[PDB]
This record gives sequence, C-alpha cells and structure tokens, in this order.
Amino acid sequence: ALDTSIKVDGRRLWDSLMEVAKIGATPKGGVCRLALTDLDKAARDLIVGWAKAAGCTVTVDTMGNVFMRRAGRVADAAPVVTGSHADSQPTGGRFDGIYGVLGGLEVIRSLNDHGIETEHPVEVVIWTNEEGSRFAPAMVASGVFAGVFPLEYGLSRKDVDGKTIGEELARIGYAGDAPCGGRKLHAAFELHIEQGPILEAECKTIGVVTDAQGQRWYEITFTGQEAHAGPTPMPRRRDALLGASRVVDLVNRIGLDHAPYGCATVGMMQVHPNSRNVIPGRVFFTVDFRHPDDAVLAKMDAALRDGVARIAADIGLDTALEQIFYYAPIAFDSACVAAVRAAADRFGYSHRDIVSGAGHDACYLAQVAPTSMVFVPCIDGISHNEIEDATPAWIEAGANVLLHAMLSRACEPV
Amino acid sequence: LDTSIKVDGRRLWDSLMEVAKIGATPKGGVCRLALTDLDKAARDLIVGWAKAAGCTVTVDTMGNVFMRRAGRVADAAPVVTGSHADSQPTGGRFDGIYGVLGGLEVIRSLNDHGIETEHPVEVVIWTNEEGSRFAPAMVASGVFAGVFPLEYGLSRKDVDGKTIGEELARIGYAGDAPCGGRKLHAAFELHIEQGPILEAECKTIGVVTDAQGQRWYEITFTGQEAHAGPTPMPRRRDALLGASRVVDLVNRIGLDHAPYGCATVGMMQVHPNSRNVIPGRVFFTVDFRHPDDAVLAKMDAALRDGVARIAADIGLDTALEQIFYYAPIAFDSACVAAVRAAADRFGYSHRDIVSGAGHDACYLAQVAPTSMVFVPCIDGISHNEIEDATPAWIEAGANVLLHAMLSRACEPV
Ligand SMILES: [Zn+2]
Ligand SMILES: [Zn+2]
Ligand SMILES: [Zn+2]
Ligand SMILES: [Zn+2]
Repeated sequence: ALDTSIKVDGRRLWDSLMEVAKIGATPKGGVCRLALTDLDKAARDLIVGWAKAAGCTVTVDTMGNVFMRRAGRVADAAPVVTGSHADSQPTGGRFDGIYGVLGGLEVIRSLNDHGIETEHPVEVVIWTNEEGSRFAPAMVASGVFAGVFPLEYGLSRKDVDGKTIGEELARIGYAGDAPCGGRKLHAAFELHIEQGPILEAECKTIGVVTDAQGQRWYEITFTGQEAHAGPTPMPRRRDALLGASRVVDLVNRIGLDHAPYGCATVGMMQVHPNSRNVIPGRVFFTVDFRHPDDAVLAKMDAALRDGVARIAADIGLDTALEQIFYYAPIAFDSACVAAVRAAADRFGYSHRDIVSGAGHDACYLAQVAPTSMVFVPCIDGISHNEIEDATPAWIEAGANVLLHAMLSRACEPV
Repeated sequence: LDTSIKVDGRRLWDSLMEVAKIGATPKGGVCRLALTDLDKAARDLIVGWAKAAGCTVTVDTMGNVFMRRAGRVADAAPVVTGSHADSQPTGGRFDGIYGVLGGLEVIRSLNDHGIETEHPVEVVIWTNEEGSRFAPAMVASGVFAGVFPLEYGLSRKDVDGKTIGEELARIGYAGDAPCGGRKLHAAFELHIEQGPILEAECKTIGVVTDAQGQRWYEITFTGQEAHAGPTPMPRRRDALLGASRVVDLVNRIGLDHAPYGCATVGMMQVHPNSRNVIPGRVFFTVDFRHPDDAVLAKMDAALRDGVARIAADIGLDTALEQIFYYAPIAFDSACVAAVRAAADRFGYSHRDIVSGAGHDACYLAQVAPTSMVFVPCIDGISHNEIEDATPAWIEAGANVLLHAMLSRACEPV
C-alpha cells in the first residue's frame, strides 16, 4: 500500500508542459489558445502524435473530443479514462486543463516504462471547448458525451463572429467520425490545478476532490435608446450602459450576500454603439453565478432576475435575459475519492478534502461513470491569468496520485 | 421684409436625401465615420457639386475643404459657413450634413438670383467633427482656430491605431493649404438643434447665442484578471466593478447639476472580456457638459474624487486623462442680431437658445465674429438613426442662413 516504485517521470511531464506552453505563448508568459483556433489544432496534433508514439490508438468523436487509448488485457473491457482540456482563456495559464491532459499522457508513458499490463484499457481524453469562452457555455462537449446536451446543440454554439463549433471542428480537421458518448466507462479521474488558494495556503500537496460546486450562467441584453450625450435631457434618457453597470454592481452584491461560498461575476460586456458622445442604446453582458448548495444558487438566480427587472423598469430598458447554462453541485464517486486519497497516502503526500470551485469535464462524466478528481495547488491560487503557476513538486505529485488511482481501478478484474 | 431672395427648398432637401445614401443604414440613418472611404465619397460628391456651381476648392493640412464663391473684392476676407459631413456610427441624416448642404444651397441661390457679394463666400467641410472615430471632437476647426497644434490634430488615433494624418493621405485629403491663418470676416453655422426645445415650443428658428462647455475624459482601471469561480470574492480586484461604479457616479454627477448638467459614459472596452474571467482592465470615457464653467469645474472635481475613492476601495490602478475641454462661449452679438433679423425678415417664429452640442463654430468664434442658426428636430433626437427634420424646417433655416450671410458679405470692404 506504500510501494512507490511505480511512479511518474516528473521531468518528462514538466518538459511536456513547457513544450505545449509554447503553443499560443503570450509575452506575459501565459497561453492564449482559444478552442478550435489553429493554435488549439496544433496542441491537439502534437499530443495525438505523442500518444501514438506511446502505443495509443486514437479516435475523434463528433464533438472533436480526442480519445487516446492504451489497450488492456481484456479487449472489450470498459476503459478507465482520464483527461482534461487543451484550450485556454485569452488570459490563460500554462497549467489549467493542459496539466490533466499531459498528466494522462505521462501515466501512459509510465505504464509503458514499467511494463504494466492493465485489465481495463486506459484512455486519455482531450475534451473540446471546455472553457466556454469563445463559444459558450463551458463543458459542452463532455456534456454531449454524458447525455446532458444533444449533439446538435453542441455543434451550433457560436463565437462572437457567428462561427459555430461544428464549422470550426471541420476547419481544423477534428470533425470526428465516432459517436459522441454511448460507451460505458469503468471509471474516470481528472487531474487539475486547484485554481484557488486553499491547498497552497494550508501546505497541502494533494486535494482529494469530493464535490464540485454548481453554476448558473446568463446572457442579458438591455435595449434603451441611443441619443446625443449632450442635449438629451438627463431625466428622459434610456441609457443601457447605466442599466448594465447597475447590474454589475448588483451581481457583486449578490455574490457577497451569499458569503462565504457564493461566487458572482460579470466578465463579458459589449456596448453599442460604443461611441463616447452617444448614450449607449444596447448593452450585452454575461452573469456567472456559483455556489456549492443548489438552493442557495437558486436564491441567487431569483435575486438576479428580480433586481434586473427593477433596474430596467426604473430606467425604461427592454430586457432579454437567458440562463444559458446550469448544473447542480455534484458529489464525486466515493470509491474514486477513496482511491485518490489512498494514492496520496501511498506516497506520503499531505492532503485534504476539497470542493472544486471551477467546472470540469469530470463534472459531466460523474453523471455517467464513477468519477472523481485530483487537485494540486497553484501559486497564490490564481488562474485565468497568464501568471498562473505551479511548482515541479506539485506537478509530479498530482501525476503520481493520478497514476495510482487509475491503476487501482484499471487493474480490477473484469 | 423683402423675401424675394430665398432658397430652393426642394433642391436642398433632395441634396440631403442624395447624400444620405452614402453610408445609409437599414434603420434609415447614416454610418459614415470620418476619413473612411464613405466619408471620402461624400466629400468627393459635395466638392463636385461645388465646382459645378462655380466654386474654387482648396483643402488644408487637416483635410478641411474650402469651397469658395468669389466676391467683388478679390482679396477681401470671406464670410464662411459650413459644418461636417462625417457622422456617428448611429448617425442621422441631418447632423452636420445639413449645414454643409445648406451652405451649398446658399451658393446656388446666390447664383440663381445673380447676386454679387462684396466679400467672397465660402462653404467649409470640417474634418472629423464628431470625435468618435478619432477623439476628441472638433479638432480640425480647433487647429484652424489656433487652439491645437497641427501635429496634435494629425496624430489623433482610432481604435486600430490609425492616425488622422495617415487617413487624410489615404483618402486624398491631405491638402496643401495651411490650416488656419486666413482672416475670416464672419462665420455662421446652420445645424439641427439636437434637442427638443424648438419643436416643443413651436419655434421655427433657434437664434443661437451661446454654446455650453464640455470636458471629456479617458479612464483606464487596472485590476487583476482571475478566475470567476474560485477567486475568493473579498480579494478580487475587478476593473469592471470599478468602471460600472463610475458609470453610476457620472450619471449622479450629471443629475446633481440639474436641469442643465449633462453626463455620459458612452464608450467602454473590457479586457479580456471573457465571461468566466474577472475583468483585469477596463477603458471607458466620460462626457461632461454644462453652460456654466464653474459648475462644469465642480463636475470635474467630483469625478476625480469619486474615481479615486472607487479605485481605492477595490484596489485598482487609475489612468485618468482629461482629453478635451473648452469653456462655454458666447457668440458674436452682431452675428446673433443678423440671424435674428433674418428670421424676422421671413416672419419665422424664433427664440434665443444655447447649443447643447459642440460645433466647429464654437472654435471659429475664437478667431472671427461667429454665430449659429438652429432648426428643430423631431422629438429632439440626434445621434440616433431616426434623427429627422421637416422640409419646412430645413428650408427655413437655410433662408435665415442665406440672409445672415448676405447681410455680412455685402458690407463694403
Ligand atoms: Zn480547466
Ligand atoms: Zn479555465
Ligand atoms: Zn454636428
Ligand atoms: Zn454629432
């Protein structure tokens, strides 16, 4: 239970992270590699090539998810899968998502290095457009896989220029032939940086992820009337940016009113016509709500809808409000969680139970297969900023835990 | 009260409908930003009309276009009129272009009636008056009037980094004439009111006596982009939260100086503008106006104090620049009286009025006797594609412009 002779090559994994970090590297040392751009294509191509060199067979499904499979002893056994996303935010870091993909690749290579045959096949997956930034919402491709969304929904999500996921998959050559979903998975694990400050602040090397908080995302367009910034008398103006700005403040208030765990953000805003001497006549913006308790998240939802109506009524704005994304907080599989904890104890790593504050493809996999996650810390807990960072020690430790948690389940007899 | 010398209202209205085709939008407005190919097309068309009406044409270093109808005295200083042909992105069919085409109609009407003036008469197109694509407004007439150095006018940049100077060269309006320097005998600008007063009070003509002051600002808040989820709420430095609080503050400052205070945030750029990233940088603009310079200065102080307080509470870095300021200005009393007498000549109803917008005439007033003629606009709406005016209003303002110009252009040298 403490045999540590089977372990990852930490430098090989770290160097693979530094190598993929070049694809979309930014001057501040981060990654700008939006989903289904040519840069996303190059990271996929590169990793697929590495996986094939490590003896994997590769398939690509209709949402562009990439499955890199290492055969097991039992040909038709359900796989133990791991993986994450290769796409990033525009202000993305070198570790969000890509660590889980490359950690999976390192598990494959380490099984080869040690000559280990597993009972179940093992797979590493790249999930498409996990961030939900260029096309919204997040996690749609694993949502299709898990049966939450129909394929036609995933393919029709659009970017700000009207390009669909389906068009861009075809453009970069990842409009795959395999069905999206359907296959039974034996178990799933995703390795990820925490994206918050807890593990680092508490000197814990491993986060044993037990739950993932829920989220609700919205799109709101206020319509008022564009008019002259000068001789339009102040009381009769219908300023859509005044309305949107008041909702930005309301959204923050709603976050703070559900402390300590409420999260609330307006991250995206488009003003029309955006001319300095024209009262804005139309403003589009997003709302991001999260809480670990479904009832509290629903309370935040009701408070937003009520407050938005009040703000629009006071100014005289028309409101188009859509909740474009919702999933309830989810508990990960107890046996998977135990396997992650057991793997941390095997190596003597410090650990604590933790709730994921971000969404991950694993949150949707948990609906169809026994799933949990492995966290490592990140420096100052920052993510979605180009200074996102992790130490070599953390990177290696998380991959050792992933390796043994996966081994534990993939060696169960069929 | 002799009204035999009057404009051709149909010819002027038709000219407005023709130019409105250049940049026409689905909503029935005009999207013809300064120094685009569409701005070039409107300039080219109007210049060709002016030359066919017997004008000689010059272009100065800021791209201002001077279409000149000679007078009896070859070297007398001109009586000038004119406005801008560029529009807002949500522009109407009358803002600016009416004063240009009204000037052209004056020239054609002088030709129709065989009138020789003592002073030459000129119609002018002033470059980039709106200050939307390149900011601030009125920079080309400001250069002309000696308010801004030429190199400042030429170096104003759009959101893609293109300068006025390079776009002038690109559309062929980097002219050879010096910008400013010529003495002007008098100047008049015809313009729609852009507010509701003249229509609401059933007055055909606004005798513009003053133009209110303005201060424009650019502000960038810098915080820290971070995850919209697991970044703990109390430690966030959200630049859009800060900017949004300033939008509300700006509105409050405007309302604190009712009824004449004007305050607007019209432009904002969020970075990185991703829905699950706390905004780390936000650029936005502030537009302040008031007819009283001391009140406008109070608005400035309240903005600077409030911005600093908002930034200090969140933990944001602030770059704040006032990029534009001119004090309220009173137009020339004799020009104002000429406009009033022209209204009375035709029996038009009128009232004195203060311009709520800026116009090139505001800067011309610093170097020559200047005033303005207003006509109403429907529902007082401007900078919206539904901006509208009746044919009666358009014709009446041009008749007043014609005789106010004639009154000054026929003064012996
Ligand atoms: Zn991620
Ligand atoms: Zn992310
Ligand atoms: Zn104008
Ligand atoms: Zn205007």
